[PDB]
Amino acid sequence: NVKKFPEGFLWGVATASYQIEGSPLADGAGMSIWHTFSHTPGNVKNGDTGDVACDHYNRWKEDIEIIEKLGVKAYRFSISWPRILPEGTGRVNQKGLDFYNRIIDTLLEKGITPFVTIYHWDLPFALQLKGGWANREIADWFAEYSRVLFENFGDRVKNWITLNEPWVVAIVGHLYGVHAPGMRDIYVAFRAVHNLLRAHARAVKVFRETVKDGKIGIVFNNGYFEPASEKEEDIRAVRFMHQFNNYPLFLNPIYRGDYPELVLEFAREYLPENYKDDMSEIQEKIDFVGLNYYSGHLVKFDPDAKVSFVERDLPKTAMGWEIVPEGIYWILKKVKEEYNPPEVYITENGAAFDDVVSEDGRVHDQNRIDYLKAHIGQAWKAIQEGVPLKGYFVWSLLDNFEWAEGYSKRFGIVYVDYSTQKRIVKDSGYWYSNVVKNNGLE
Ligand SMILES: CCCCCCCC/N=C1\OC[C@@H]2[C@H](O)[C@H](O)[C@@H](O)[C@H](O)N12
Repeated sequence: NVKKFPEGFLWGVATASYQIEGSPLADGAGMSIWHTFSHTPGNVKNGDTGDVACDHYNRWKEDIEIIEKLGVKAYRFSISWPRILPEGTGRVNQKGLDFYNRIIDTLLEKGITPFVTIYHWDLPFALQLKGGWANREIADWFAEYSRVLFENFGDRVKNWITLNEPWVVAIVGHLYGVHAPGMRDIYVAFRAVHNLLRAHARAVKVFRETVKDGKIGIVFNNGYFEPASEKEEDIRAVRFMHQFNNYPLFLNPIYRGDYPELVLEFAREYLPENYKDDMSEIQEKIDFVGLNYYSGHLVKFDPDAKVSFVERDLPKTAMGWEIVPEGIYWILKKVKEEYNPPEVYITENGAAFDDVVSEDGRVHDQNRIDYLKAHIGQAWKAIQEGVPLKGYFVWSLLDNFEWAEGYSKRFGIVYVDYSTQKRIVKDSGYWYSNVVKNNGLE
């Protein structure tokens, strides 16, 4: 039962700016597309917005004290593009820079390693008005935004992530229309995919110029897809879902100079005519791949769709996502086998459960603990088999605004009572503190 990780393995927790900060317009900040999206009726459960969230914009110091109290060694957090550049490019908001400098300086005082996600979905509204990720010019808008971050924070932050989950940004935001900017156009969605890559690569190239002794990567969402049967088309359906939904959509471009074969077969018509002229730039060398993982999915070829998900009789979280720990093992083995990145991090893994504050005033969330434990164990197996996993980040430090689900879905290892903004460390929080102390499971 004992599973000790490698010396130096990095144990962390993650958040994203829009999800926890509140005060979205504080101190001259521009609107983001999530401000405008969640202020549109019908877009978010219960009409929830990130106006307040966890009030981290004012409670940042105390939230960091929670990380330090738990002994957690890394903090993955994102930067709000419009707090720094209210108009997307040009004028810099010094008070925005100031908010993150304090967080950065405090983290380092306490021996916590900052991982900064440059973009975790809160694009400036002003850039959305000029087409956002649909606009080829965003590769350069993003370059200028990245440079400003590297210049200001790069002396102290040495670990960077360009994009959180570009598949989600492109597809859930511009095809399914479930996330900002709330569009449903497949031609726009594959131009977003392509522009995300070009942006990512430009930022990495500016990074080599502006930051010394630092490492930069990119973070992908990933599902463990399994075939509903051993029928040939079901096995093919799984290949497509892995190539499309998982890291290959972007790493094939990055490591190989082109999109995956089944994605070209499906979507060549939706990509720009001469997209391949952009591939040699997109192959800008990266230092690590961040994989987020939450769930397993059974998949089948379905002519009325051409792939459908098929619900399994398996344990689920409060999202209805199936809990399939071996998935994080499969995806870790797979990424090495296919692309052999020199370094990998689990940049998100976690679970939403219907947490209860007990009469004792504690939050006993053994179910979240069970979820995290099973996944960490499977992660450990992947290391024993040669995967260079360098760290593990729990999603999330705090219960927060879960995008289109609003506040009703709680991912925290720390409970937030939104009537008072009071934090209560959950049992999972204490458990995770011990994992870090023991560098593993005992
Ligand atoms: C049933 C099919 C849908 C499966 C959805 C898979 C889970 C989605 N993943 C996440 O679940 C929670 C977490 C956060 O929303 C975070 O900001 C994102 O970076 C990341 O996407 N997060």
